[PDB]
Amino acid sequence: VGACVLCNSQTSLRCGACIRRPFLCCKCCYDHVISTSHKLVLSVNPYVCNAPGCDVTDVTQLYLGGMSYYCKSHKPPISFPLCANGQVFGLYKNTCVGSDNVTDFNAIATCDWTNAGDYILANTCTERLKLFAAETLKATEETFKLSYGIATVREVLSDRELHLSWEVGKPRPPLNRNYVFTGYRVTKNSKVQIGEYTFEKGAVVYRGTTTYKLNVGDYFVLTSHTVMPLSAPTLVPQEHYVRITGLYPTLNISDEFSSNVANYQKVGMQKYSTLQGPPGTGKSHFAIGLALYYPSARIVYTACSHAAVDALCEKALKYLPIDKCSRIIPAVECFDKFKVNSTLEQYVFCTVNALPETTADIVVFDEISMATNYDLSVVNARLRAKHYVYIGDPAQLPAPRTLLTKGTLEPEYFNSVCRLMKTIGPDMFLGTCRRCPAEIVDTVSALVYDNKLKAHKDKSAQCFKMFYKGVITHDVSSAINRPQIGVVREFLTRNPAWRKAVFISPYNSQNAVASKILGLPTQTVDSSQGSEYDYVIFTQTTETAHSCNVNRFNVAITRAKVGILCIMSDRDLYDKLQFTSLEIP
Ligand SMILES: CC(=O)N1CCC[C@](O)(C(=O)O)C1
Ligand SMILES: [Zn+2]
Ligand SMILES: [Zn+2]
Ligand SMILES: [Zn+2]
Repeated sequence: VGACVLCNSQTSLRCGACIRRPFLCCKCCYDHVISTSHKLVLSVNPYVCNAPGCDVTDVTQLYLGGMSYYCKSHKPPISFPLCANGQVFGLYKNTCVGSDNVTDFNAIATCDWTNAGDYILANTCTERLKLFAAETLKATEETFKLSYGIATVREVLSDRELHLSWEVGKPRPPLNRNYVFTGYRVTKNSKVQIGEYTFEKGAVVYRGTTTYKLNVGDYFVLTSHTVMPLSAPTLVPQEHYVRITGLYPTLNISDEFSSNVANYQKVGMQKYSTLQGPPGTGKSHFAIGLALYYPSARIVYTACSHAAVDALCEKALKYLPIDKCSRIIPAVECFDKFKVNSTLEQYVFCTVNALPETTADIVVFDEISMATNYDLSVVNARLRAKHYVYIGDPAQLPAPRTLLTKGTLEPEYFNSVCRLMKTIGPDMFLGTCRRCPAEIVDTVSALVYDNKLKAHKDKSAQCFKMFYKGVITHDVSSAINRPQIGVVREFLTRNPAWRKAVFISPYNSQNAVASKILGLPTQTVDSSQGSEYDYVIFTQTTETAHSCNVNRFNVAITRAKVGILCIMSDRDLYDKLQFTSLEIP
């Protein structure tokens, strides 16, 4: 028994073809089964024919005869059909309201999540369907990981290098950081974990969580977890107040945080607030400063990634009493300078998926572009707070969508929070970039921030752009542009100071080739998000939707503190770069 995800109507029916098995009311369960291929219906029991060796599960072909269920062929003389009168049969038959359209729930229940349209709907549908879609997608995501073949260590060529043998008649996952494996040792009568791992083409390179002397017969699977059901909404109901509520501002504040005093008062004057923090505008400075402005306030700092939480811990270590901070870790190497797993500490730093059930004066949820509606609901379900602050930049990168192939996902569709920030705008905006030379601020201000991002620094005069298509080669799941690496190699012979540069590209294989030929440290745009370097060399590599995604480009070129060389493929973004042009040698 439970609640009808379309009506709320109390019901004893869940669709058994739906991977989540959502409770549906007589009217909603019926309208669902007759308009789609879903025909298995679950109650206190499953509406299946209880006859001996009969394979009827379709609820439109089944009858209640006695207190058992039968098809047409096996039914007793006295029966009624399970599924007639525009309704399906269970408990609470007389309480049931229905819907004028069931169209959105059917599409959510039946899509394979390969089309952008599927994510657009999951983000514009009613709130209760946002949860259903968030669960349904995540389960589809964790199941798709099972479809991948096991990889087995056939030979240990060296340290940090292997020869893999792959399961037959199953696809092989891409070998990039977005696919984290889990090793396993071959025991008497089972298997035991041996750290998480990643792989990249050579034989294969492997960068594992822990070090070992792993040997033949050891194997690797992408560990998938149980997806729990969602109760709480993605955003609580908004409330605007006329005074600061439940929070007592400080009388003395330092000139370090004085620029955020207006913004921190806004935080106290509404239930939830969005802060768009572009690159190097001071998001974590803002987050920690909130603690100093409201000194007695209990604050849970949360983000999706360990990295994101740890960076909040680093900043907190510089400004807040260590004895008042705690890092929550579930029983990967993260921050270890606070007492571990102390829920009742004033300042609690913890990933979304590890949150305890607790209350707080303020909740800060950082790197919000990376959040899914699933994460949004979980936080609302674990944390009951006087105030909620969402910090991020919908102009930066989202959580990768492993199933998406048709269409681009626009930032207004990354999650409920990014949708608000792109439709009504963000409550607060950090308008001054401290990190990047002016040529780079001017470029991304126009490109994705509506000319509202201002440069601290001056022109560096060390921002260059070269238009060079070169030659694109493809391997199993990535792109390589060797002539673009060549152009960079020639550039470093004539400009050897740039040998301190980080190499960035949109492709892990480009990076692996660039690492051999150049010896620069390498990052995917996607791994570079939240890091800064004095000097950045960027090869676009292709003109795909992937290498031209304006959020990706935004992150690529805002990594640079001093200078950047951009070797471009796309005539569009090249022409948008407010950088010095260089001829091809
Ligand atoms: C769609 C696409 O081409 N991608 C996103 C996933 C990683 C990637 O395959 C790579 O790093 O090679 C690039
Ligand atoms: Zn269904
Ligand atoms: Zn219903
Ligand atoms: Zn039967």
